[PDB]
Amino acid sequence: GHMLFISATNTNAGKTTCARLLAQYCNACGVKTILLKPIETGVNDAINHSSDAHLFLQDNRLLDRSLTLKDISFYRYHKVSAPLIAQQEEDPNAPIDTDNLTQRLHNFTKTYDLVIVEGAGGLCVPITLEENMLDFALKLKAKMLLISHDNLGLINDCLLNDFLLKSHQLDYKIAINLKGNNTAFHSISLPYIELFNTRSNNPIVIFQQSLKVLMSFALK
Amino acid sequence: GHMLFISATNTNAGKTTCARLLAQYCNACGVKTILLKPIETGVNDAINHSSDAHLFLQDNRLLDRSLTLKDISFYRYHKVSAPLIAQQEEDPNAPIDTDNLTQRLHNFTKTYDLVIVEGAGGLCVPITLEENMLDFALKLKAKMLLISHDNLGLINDCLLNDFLLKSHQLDYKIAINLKGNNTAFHSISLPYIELFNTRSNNPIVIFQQSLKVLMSFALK
Ligand SMILES: [Cl-]
Ligand SMILES: [Cl-]
Ligand SMILES: [Cl-]
Ligand SMILES: [Cl-]
Repeated sequence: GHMLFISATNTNAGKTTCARLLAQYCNACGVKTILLKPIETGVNDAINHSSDAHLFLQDNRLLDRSLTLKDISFYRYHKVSAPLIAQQEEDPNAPIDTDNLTQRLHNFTKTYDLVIVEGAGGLCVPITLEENMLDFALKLKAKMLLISHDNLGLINDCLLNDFLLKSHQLDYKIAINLKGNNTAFHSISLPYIELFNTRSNNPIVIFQQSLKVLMSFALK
Repeated sequence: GHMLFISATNTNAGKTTCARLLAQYCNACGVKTILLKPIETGVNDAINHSSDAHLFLQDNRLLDRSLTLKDISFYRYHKVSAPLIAQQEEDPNAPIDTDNLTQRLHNFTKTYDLVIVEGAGGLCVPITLEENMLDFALKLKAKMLLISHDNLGLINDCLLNDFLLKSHQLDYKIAINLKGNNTAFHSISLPYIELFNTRSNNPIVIFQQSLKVLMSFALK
C-alpha cells in the first residue's frame, strides 16, 4: 500500500475539506501523506489558484517545496461538465488515459506512506466512454472513502452509493461530513444511521469522529 | 396491469409535479388514472392542505367526488425523516404494513386503467427495518418511473439509480424533470445523456418530451 481514493455522494458534500483534514491528521501522526487531484473540471488556472489541486498543492508543499500543480493534477478543464464531456469539447485529441494516471499516481507510493487520490463528480461520472470514476478507483486497486453530505436526504444518497460499492471488489468506507452548525442531523438522520450500522458489516461513520478509524482503514 | 410507481433521485426533483402532469395527460387521453401517496412524511393535515396527497386528491376528485385523503394515503407522519424513523417515533405500535398497502393499492386496479403510486424519500429510504421503497415497488409488481432533477450532478444521480434499478427485477424508466428556465442543461449535461443513450438498452429521457412515451411504457 497505500492508496486511498476519495469520492462524494454529491457536489455539496465537502470532500476536499475532508481529504485535507485526513491528510493533515495522517502527516501529524508521522504518516507521510500526499494529496492528488488527477482530474479536475471547472478550473481556470491563469485566474484562480483556489481549485482543489491548488489547495492540495499548498498542503503538499509543507512536505516537498519542489512540487508544482502539474505534478499532482494531470487533466484540467475549464468546463464544469463531467470529465468525458469537458475533454471531448476542449481537448478532442487527448482522451483521458487512466493507464498513464495509474502509473503516475502509483509512482508516489515510492516516496509517501499514503497517497490520497481525490476524484471529481462522483462514482458514476464518466472519464472515458468505457470508464467512470469508480472504474478508475478499481484500476488503481485503491481503498475508497466516500464522503456524504449531512443534510436531509443523506440516507438515500449513502445507501445508493453503498449498493454500488458493495457490488464491486474494493474495500470502502462511507463517512458523513457533519457541519458544526447542523441542528438537525442527530435527531432526523442519525437514528437510521445507527439502525443501519447494527445490521451492516460495514458501518456509515461520521467523518469528524473518525480520523483515527479512517487512518487505520487507509493503512490496513 | 396497470400500476406505475414514481420515485425520485433526490428531494429536489419535482416528482409530484411530474406525477400530476402524467396523470392529467393519461386522463385527457381516456386512460382513467388515479394518483396515490401511500406513505407521506413532513405533514400536518389539520393546518396544511398542500401535501402531495392533498394535491393528488384534488386531481382525483375530478374523477370521483367521493374520494377522501384516507382513501389515497395510509401512513402519514409529522416528522420529516425517513418513514421508518417517523413511524418508530410517532406510532411505535403501528409499523408500516406493506402487505396491507399492496392490497389497498391493487384494489384500485378494479376501477382505474392506471394506478400511479408515488413513493417518499427515494429508492433506498427505509419503510421497515427489512424494506425500503424499492422493495415495496418490487412487492407491488409495479413498473417504475424515477424522476431526476435537472441540475449539474444529474449524471451521477441518474447513473447511481440506474445501477440499483437494473440490478433488480422490474421494468423502469428514468426521466429528467427539465425546468423552463434552465439555461445550462442542454450544453452541460445533455451531451452525456445522449452518449449514454446510444450505448444503453434503456435510455434516460426528458420528462417534458416524453408524456406519450411514458404513458405507452406504463400501459405496455
Ligand atoms: Cl469538495
Ligand atoms: Cl436523511
Ligand atoms: Cl415532489
Ligand atoms: Cl451533470
